[PDB]
Amino acid sequence: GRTNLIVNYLPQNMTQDELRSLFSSIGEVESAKLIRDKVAGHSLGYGFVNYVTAKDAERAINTLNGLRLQSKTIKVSYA
Repeated sequence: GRTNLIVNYLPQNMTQDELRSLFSSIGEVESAKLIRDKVAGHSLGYGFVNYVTAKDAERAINTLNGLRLQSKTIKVSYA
């Protein structure tokens, strides 16, 4: 049933389109949002990805959790 993911510990320089792309490699992404701070607009290094199907969301966690991007290991879990 769950399709909404939170993705933590993204590199500071990863763009919202790159976040979208990484997750679209697994299946159809309904939406992808990179959270930025409202004062200076810098990435806060986390985002939300919502899949069209629950099966794809589960596949995303299984595939992408723990992926090392630049200096850090990302976490992918249910929102």
